[PDB]
Amino acid sequence: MPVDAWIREEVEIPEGVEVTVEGYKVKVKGPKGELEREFFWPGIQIFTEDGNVVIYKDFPRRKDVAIARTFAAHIRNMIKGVTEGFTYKLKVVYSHFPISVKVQGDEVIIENFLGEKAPRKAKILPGVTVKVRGQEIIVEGIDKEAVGQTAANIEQATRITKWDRRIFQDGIYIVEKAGKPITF
RNA sequence: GUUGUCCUCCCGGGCAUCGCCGGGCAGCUACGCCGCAGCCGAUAAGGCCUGAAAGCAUCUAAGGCCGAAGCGGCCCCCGA
Repeated sequence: MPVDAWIREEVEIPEGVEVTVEGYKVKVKGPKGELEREFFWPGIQIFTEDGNVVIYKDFPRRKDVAIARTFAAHIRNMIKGVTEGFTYKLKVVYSHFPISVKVQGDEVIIENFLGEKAPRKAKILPGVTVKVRGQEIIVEGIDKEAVGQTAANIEQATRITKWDRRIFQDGIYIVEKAGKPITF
Protein backbone atom coordinates (compact mmCIF):
# COMPACT_ATOMS: atom_id res chain seq x y z
CA MET A 1 0.00 0.00 0.00
CA PRO A 2 1.63 3.38 -1.03
CA VAL A 3 0.05 6.18 1.11
CA ASP A 4 -0.52 9.82 0.18
CA ALA A 5 -3.46 12.01 1.13
CA TRP A 6 -4.19 13.56 -2.31
CA ILE A 7 -3.82 10.73 -3.79
CA ARG A 8 -3.11 12.21 -7.07
CA GLU A 9 -1.18 11.45 -10.28
CA GLU A 10 -0.87 13.75 -13.29
CA VAL A 11 -0.93 13.12 -17.05
CA GLU A 12 1.06 15.40 -19.34
CA ILE A 13 -0.99 16.26 -22.38
CA PRO A 14 0.79 17.88 -25.52
CA GLU A 15 -0.55 20.78 -27.68
CA GLY A 16 -1.53 18.18 -30.25
CA VAL A 17 -3.98 16.44 -27.90
CA GLU A 18 -7.01 18.16 -26.33
CA VAL A 19 -8.94 16.18 -23.65
CA THR A 20 -12.46 16.72 -22.63
CA VAL A 21 -14.00 15.38 -19.58
CA GLU A 22 -17.63 14.70 -18.70
CA GLY A 23 -17.58 12.89 -15.33
CA TYR A 24 -15.90 9.56 -15.54
CA LYS A 25 -15.98 9.48 -19.24
CA VAL A 26 -13.03 10.51 -21.39
CA LYS A 27 -12.83 11.57 -25.13
CA VAL A 28 -9.48 12.30 -26.68
CA LYS A 29 -9.18 14.10 -30.01
CA GLY A 30 -5.98 15.15 -31.79
CA PRO A 31 -5.21 15.88 -35.43
CA LYS A 32 -6.56 12.56 -36.48
CA GLY A 33 -9.85 11.01 -35.46
CA GLU A 34 -11.16 10.69 -31.88
CA LEU A 35 -11.35 7.77 -29.50
CA GLU A 36 -13.74 7.44 -26.43
CA ARG A 37 -13.45 5.27 -23.32
CA GLU A 38 -15.33 4.90 -20.13
CA PHE A 39 -13.03 4.72 -17.18
CA PHE A 40 -15.04 2.78 -14.56
CA TRP A 41 -13.84 2.25 -10.99
CA PRO A 42 -15.49 3.73 -7.80
CA GLY A 43 -14.29 7.10 -6.56
CA ILE A 44 -11.77 8.07 -9.30
CA GLN A 45 -12.71 11.41 -10.95
CA ILE A 46 -10.87 12.52 -14.09
CA PHE A 47 -10.89 16.27 -14.81
CA THR A 48 -8.72 18.81 -16.59
CA GLU A 49 -6.57 21.23 -14.46
CA ASP A 50 -5.23 23.59 -17.25
CA GLY A 51 -3.13 21.74 -19.78
CA ASN A 52 -2.86 18.89 -17.47
CA VAL A 53 -5.24 15.97 -16.90
CA VAL A 54 -5.52 14.76 -13.19
CA ILE A 55 -6.80 11.36 -12.15
CA TYR A 56 -7.54 11.42 -8.29
CA LYS A 57 -9.35 9.66 -5.36
CA ASP A 58 -9.15 10.84 -1.73
CA PHE A 59 -8.32 7.57 -0.14
CA PRO A 60 -5.16 5.53 -1.03
CA ARG A 61 -5.60 1.77 -1.26
CA ARG A 62 -3.63 -0.71 -3.29
CA LYS A 63 -6.35 -1.61 -5.73
CA ASP A 64 -6.90 1.98 -6.53
CA VAL A 65 -3.34 2.83 -7.52
CA ALA A 66 -3.13 0.06 -9.98
CA ILE A 67 -6.36 1.07 -11.80
CA ALA A 68 -5.30 4.74 -11.75
CA ARG A 69 -1.99 4.03 -13.51
CA THR A 70 -3.76 1.79 -16.11
CA PHE A 71 -6.01 4.83 -16.98
CA ALA A 72 -2.89 6.99 -17.23
CA ALA A 73 -1.48 4.39 -19.72
CA HIS A 74 -4.74 4.29 -21.75
CA ILE A 75 -4.37 8.15 -22.14
CA ARG A 76 -0.87 7.78 -23.11
CA ASN A 77 -1.72 5.20 -25.88
CA MET A 78 -4.31 7.73 -27.15
CA ILE A 79 -1.68 10.57 -27.30
CA LYS A 80 0.52 8.60 -29.68
CA GLY A 81 -2.54 6.96 -31.35
CA VAL A 82 -4.57 10.03 -32.22
CA THR A 83 -1.32 11.91 -33.48
CA GLU A 84 0.05 9.46 -35.93
CA GLY A 85 -1.37 5.96 -35.06
CA PHE A 86 0.08 2.55 -34.20
CA THR A 87 1.73 -0.04 -36.54
CA TYR A 88 2.37 -3.70 -35.65
CA LYS A 89 4.02 -5.73 -38.43
CA LEU A 90 3.28 -9.45 -38.70
CA LYS A 91 4.76 -12.32 -40.79
CA VAL A 92 2.96 -15.29 -42.38
CA VAL A 93 5.46 -18.15 -42.17
CA TYR A 94 4.74 -21.54 -43.74
CA SER A 95 6.21 -24.91 -43.42
CA HIS A 96 5.22 -26.26 -46.78
CA PHE A 97 2.44 -24.40 -48.34
CA PRO A 98 2.37 -21.12 -50.25
CA ILE A 99 -0.24 -19.50 -48.01
CA SER A 100 -2.37 -16.86 -49.44
CA VAL A 101 -3.24 -13.87 -47.22
CA LYS A 102 -5.69 -11.38 -48.76
CA VAL A 103 -8.12 -8.86 -47.28
CA GLN A 104 -11.49 -9.50 -48.75
CA GLY A 105 -13.75 -6.79 -47.30
CA ASP A 106 -13.88 -6.12 -43.53
CA GLU A 107 -12.49 -9.49 -42.79
CA VAL A 108 -8.95 -10.86 -43.51
CA ILE A 109 -9.09 -14.31 -45.08
CA ILE A 110 -6.14 -16.78 -44.92
CA GLU A 111 -6.31 -19.66 -47.25
CA ASN A 112 -4.28 -22.70 -48.05
CA PHE A 113 -3.12 -23.07 -44.47
CA LEU A 114 -1.94 -26.65 -44.01
CA GLY A 115 -3.40 -27.75 -47.47
CA GLU A 116 -6.97 -26.86 -46.10
CA LYS A 117 -9.82 -26.43 -48.48
CA ALA A 118 -11.72 -24.24 -46.07
CA PRO A 119 -11.43 -20.50 -45.44
CA ARG A 120 -10.11 -19.09 -42.24
CA LYS A 121 -11.31 -15.65 -41.23
CA ALA A 122 -10.76 -13.26 -38.38
CA LYS A 123 -12.46 -10.00 -37.56
CA ILE A 124 -11.15 -6.47 -38.31
CA LEU A 125 -12.36 -3.60 -36.24
CA PRO A 126 -13.92 -0.19 -37.61
CA GLY A 127 -10.76 1.85 -36.81
CA VAL A 128 -8.21 -0.63 -38.08
CA THR A 129 -6.86 -1.03 -41.72
CA VAL A 130 -4.97 -4.19 -42.78
CA LYS A 131 -2.59 -3.95 -45.65
CA VAL A 132 -0.72 -6.97 -47.04
CA ARG A 133 2.45 -6.42 -48.97
CA GLY A 134 4.05 -9.88 -50.08
CA GLN A 135 4.20 -12.15 -47.02
CA GLU A 136 4.65 -9.20 -44.72
CA ILE A 137 1.36 -7.74 -43.52
CA ILE A 138 1.14 -4.68 -41.37
CA VAL A 139 -1.78 -3.90 -39.24
CA GLU A 140 -2.25 -0.24 -38.91
CA GLY A 141 -5.01 1.84 -37.08
CA ILE A 142 -5.75 4.79 -34.68
CA ASP A 143 -5.63 2.80 -31.49
CA LYS A 144 -3.26 0.42 -29.88
CA GLU A 145 -5.94 -1.57 -28.02
CA ALA A 146 -7.85 -2.05 -31.19
CA VAL A 147 -4.75 -2.85 -33.26
CA GLY A 148 -3.50 -5.29 -30.72
CA GLN A 149 -6.93 -7.11 -30.74
CA THR A 150 -7.18 -7.32 -34.61
CA ALA A 151 -3.63 -8.77 -34.86
CA ALA A 152 -4.27 -11.35 -32.21
CA ASN A 153 -7.63 -12.42 -33.76
CA ILE A 154 -5.60 -13.31 -36.87
CA GLU A 155 -3.14 -15.42 -34.87
CA GLN A 156 -5.90 -17.20 -32.85
CA ALA A 157 -7.53 -18.31 -36.17
CA THR A 158 -4.33 -20.04 -37.43
CA ARG A 159 -3.92 -21.72 -33.97
CA ILE A 160 -2.59 -25.25 -33.98
CA THR A 161 -2.13 -27.51 -30.96
CA LYS A 162 -3.71 -30.65 -32.40
CA TRP A 163 -0.34 -31.89 -33.63
CA ASP A 164 3.25 -31.33 -32.50
CA ARG A 165 4.23 -27.75 -31.94
CA ARG A 166 7.90 -28.20 -33.08
CA ILE A 167 7.29 -29.62 -36.53
CA PHE A 168 4.21 -27.60 -37.45
CA GLN A 169 4.69 -23.88 -37.11
CA ASP A 170 2.40 -22.87 -39.89
CA GLY A 171 0.73 -19.48 -39.12
CA ILE A 172 0.91 -15.69 -38.90
CA TYR A 173 2.75 -14.40 -35.90
CA ILE A 174 3.70 -11.16 -34.20
CA VAL A 175 7.24 -10.14 -35.42
CA GLU A 176 6.53 -6.72 -34.23
CA LYS A 177 4.08 -5.12 -31.74
CA ALA A 178 5.91 -1.80 -31.15
CA GLY A 179 9.14 -3.37 -29.90
CA LYS A 180 10.14 -6.85 -31.25
CA PRO A 181 8.82 -9.83 -29.17
CA ILE A 182 10.63 -12.24 -28.26
CA THR A 183 13.67 -14.42 -27.67
CA PHE A 184 12.98 -17.73 -26.10
C1' G B 1 -61.12 -78.74 -51.16
C1' U B 2 -62.03 -82.61 -47.56
C1' U B 3 -62.55 -86.74 -43.30
C1' G B 4 -66.45 -88.46 -39.95
C1' U B 5 -71.57 -88.51 -39.47
C1' C B 6 -76.98 -86.87 -39.76
C1' C B 7 -81.04 -85.04 -42.95
C1' U B 8 -83.48 -91.53 -48.14
C1' C B 9 -80.74 -89.80 -52.63
C1' C B 10 -79.85 -85.21 -55.29
C1' C B 11 -78.85 -80.30 -54.02
C1' G B 12 -78.34 -77.32 -49.71
C1' G B 13 -76.74 -77.66 -44.65
C1' G B 14 -75.54 -78.97 -38.81
C1' C B 15 -71.57 -80.42 -35.43
C1' A B 16 -66.71 -82.32 -34.39
C1' U B 17 -66.61 -74.92 -30.11
C1' C B 18 -62.18 -71.57 -36.53
C1' G B 19 -63.59 -79.62 -37.93
C1' C B 20 -58.83 -80.01 -40.83
C1' C B 21 -56.77 -78.12 -44.99
C1' G B 22 -55.99 -74.14 -49.37
C1' G B 23 -56.74 -68.90 -50.70
C1' G B 24 -57.85 -63.86 -48.93
C1' C B 25 -60.79 -57.99 -49.06
C1' A B 26 -61.59 -54.08 -45.47
C1' G B 27 -59.04 -53.00 -40.88
C1' C B 28 -54.98 -53.56 -37.43
C1' U B 29 -50.19 -54.55 -37.50
C1' A B 30 -44.00 -55.45 -39.06
C1' C B 31 -40.73 -58.93 -40.49
C1' G B 32 -42.81 -53.24 -44.55
C1' C B 33 -42.59 -47.78 -45.59
C1' C B 34 -42.25 -42.61 -44.45
C1' G B 35 -40.12 -38.55 -41.51
C1' C B 36 -36.68 -37.01 -37.18
C1' A B 37 -31.70 -29.84 -38.88
C1' G B 38 -28.87 -25.87 -39.29
C1' C B 39 -28.20 -21.33 -36.88
C1' C B 40 -27.76 -17.35 -33.00
C1' G B 41 -27.07 -15.44 -27.72
C1' A B 42 -24.69 -16.06 -23.27
C1' U B 43 -20.72 -19.23 -20.91
C1' A B 44 -16.95 -23.30 -18.80
C1' A B 45 -12.28 -25.65 -19.48
C1' G B 46 -8.68 -23.05 -22.66
C1' G B 47 -6.30 -19.29 -25.94
C1' C B 48 -5.35 -13.88 -26.00
C1' C B 49 -5.25 -7.83 -25.90
C1' U B 50 -4.39 -3.56 -23.32
C1' G B 51 -2.56 -3.24 -18.91
C1' A B 52 -0.91 -2.00 -13.89
C1' A B 53 0.05 -3.40 -8.69
C1' A B 54 5.80 -4.65 -8.93
C1' G B 55 8.85 2.41 -13.77
C1' C B 56 9.74 -3.88 -17.00
C1' A B 57 7.22 -8.42 -17.70
C1' U B 58 2.28 -10.22 -17.51
C1' C B 59 -4.37 -13.49 -20.37
C1' U B 60 -6.92 -10.17 -14.83
C1' A B 61 -5.67 -6.93 -10.63
C1' A B 62 -10.15 -3.30 -13.70
C1' G B 63 -11.66 -3.20 -18.92
C1' G B 64 -11.91 -5.94 -23.76
C1' C B 65 -11.98 -10.57 -27.99
C1' C B 66 -13.08 -15.76 -28.89
C1' G B 67 -14.32 -20.31 -27.02
C1' A B 68 -18.52 -27.27 -25.22
C1' A B 69 -22.49 -32.56 -27.64
C1' G B 70 -23.61 -28.65 -21.93
C1' C B 71 -27.34 -23.62 -20.87
C1' G B 72 -31.10 -20.39 -23.41
C1' G B 73 -33.24 -19.60 -27.94
C1' C B 74 -34.56 -22.22 -32.53
C1' C B 75 -38.07 -27.07 -32.84
C1' C B 76 -41.85 -30.47 -31.04
C1' C B 77 -45.95 -31.52 -27.19
C1' C B 78 -49.54 -29.38 -23.86
C1' G B 79 -51.47 -25.18 -22.27
C1' A B 80 -57.84 -19.15 -20.08
